[PDB]
Amino acid sequence: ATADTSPERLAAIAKDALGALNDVILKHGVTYPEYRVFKQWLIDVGEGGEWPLFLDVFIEHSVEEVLARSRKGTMGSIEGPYYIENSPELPSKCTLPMREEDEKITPLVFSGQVTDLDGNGLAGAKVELWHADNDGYYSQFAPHLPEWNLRGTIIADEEGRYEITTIQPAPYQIPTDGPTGQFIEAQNGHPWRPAHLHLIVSAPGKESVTTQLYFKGGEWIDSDVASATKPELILDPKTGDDGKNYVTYNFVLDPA
Amino acid sequence: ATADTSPERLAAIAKDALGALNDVILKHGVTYPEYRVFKQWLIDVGEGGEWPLFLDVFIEHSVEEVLARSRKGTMGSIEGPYYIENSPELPSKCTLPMREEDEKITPLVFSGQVTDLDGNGLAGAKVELWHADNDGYYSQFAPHLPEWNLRGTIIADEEGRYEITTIQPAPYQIPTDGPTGQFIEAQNGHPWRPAHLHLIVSAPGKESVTTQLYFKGGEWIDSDVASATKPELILDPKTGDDGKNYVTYNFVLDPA
Ligand SMILES: Oc1cc(Cl)cc(Cl)c1O
Ligand SMILES: Oc1cc(Cl)cc(Cl)c1O
Ligand SMILES: [Fe+3]
Ligand SMILES: [Fe+3]
Repeated sequence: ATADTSPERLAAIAKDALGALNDVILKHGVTYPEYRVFKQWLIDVGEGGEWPLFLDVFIEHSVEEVLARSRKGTMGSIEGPYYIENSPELPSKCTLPMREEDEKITPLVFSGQVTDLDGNGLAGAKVELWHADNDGYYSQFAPHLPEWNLRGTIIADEEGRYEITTIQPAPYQIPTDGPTGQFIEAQNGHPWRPAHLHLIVSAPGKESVTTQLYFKGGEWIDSDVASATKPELILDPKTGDDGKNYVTYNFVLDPA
Repeated sequence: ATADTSPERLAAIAKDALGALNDVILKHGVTYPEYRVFKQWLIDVGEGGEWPLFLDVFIEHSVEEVLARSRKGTMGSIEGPYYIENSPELPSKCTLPMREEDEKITPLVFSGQVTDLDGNGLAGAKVELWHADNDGYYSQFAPHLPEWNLRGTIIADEEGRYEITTIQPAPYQIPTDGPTGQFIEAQNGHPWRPAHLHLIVSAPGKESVTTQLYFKGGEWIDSDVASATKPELILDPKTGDDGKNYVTYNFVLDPA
């Protein structure tokens, strides 16, 4: 990873950030024992490979909020830590890869259209979808799972539309024993994210959008540990006589 | 390391700290490329074992500043990362362990008295002294050095006094290639600490003081990268006809 940042912009960000943290120590009268625990915890975060987790939970929302200002299309949200590039391509009307066991969960049929800002549809738009299974696991972050379970890149047809059948994910819990979980537990917090689909939607000549979609009335919807939920991102699926849940949701992309 | 912190105090510190960092992202419009570099850097800090270095340089000063409020004795300063407990004991009038090569550097003769707050001297006071050599290396953090080079615990006599001969340390440079050095270099900073003695002074029934002492007119005295220098901590050694530098400095300890 690289960025264009000048020495002066970095100096300014650094002075503010560090000044901020020093101000917090002075405000709260942080003690030497607390400092020692803070130091060992930072070390444990790295040793337990949780920098992506901790930052995406506690920081990324502010980075998306910055990005949000320059966008007029559908609301974005954080990528989070579990995105994998180049998920296998599926047809405009498809079902995500899933195990037999996934197949016993009430189906979720997700329809809509990728369009531009004036409302014109888009040929060759791709919807990358990833989410957790009913157990709350992601493929490639759970050895039992086929590597593309509930992962795909859907090719939207000439008109910019898709019909993706999947399952509704379960809410996600940050493992309690890790440093991030330990951090949460020490302040009497909830290590939970509401159930969510992750999507990256792209089209030729267009600025891709990373977003998440949530489920009306679902638990933790009002207390996401990642501060990543937005009202505009909440789905209200309706159930069909096949007992399947149906939702339609359209994506609106900005120009590149 | 453990601390007594309640879930509510931790919650409050966390909300402030995180809120602070999020506020900085929003202020400066931190970008996704910058976030990715920030994430890989945090990972590199841990992989390069620099959490003690980075925190002691950029944070510890605020923790000592908090501690300073409750103390009426000599000014403290940060411990920094290179303290080692149980350095071998030496007599009230002693010379620190050093190599032949150290012995060609103009001697520093450091005298004074450990006393209480009303000015009474103290039997069985210990002055733990550690510092870098003329090359800027610490023993136990440099494989070529004898493990207690320029390290000792001096036993102050019945009256609370010592006469420690050593050398003046060189200024210390944070290695430029590490993540901390890289951080400094990216903002056009100086990776330098002024030359300094580290001392932990203790006495029976007394609250120990961690401090540092610096050298008047020495370089980086006005721009310590650790923000750890104080006016009260600056020595003005006088040179003797043996061409040795002499300084006297007294420690005043609080009750435990
Ligand atoms: O699946 C996730 C897991 C974590 Cl820890 C954080 C976010 Cl934002 C996720 O989307
Ligand atoms: O010897 C030192 C080295 C670093 Cl990096 C920081 C401090 Cl505060 C020191 O005293
Ligand atoms: Fe997720
Ligand atoms: Fe030092």
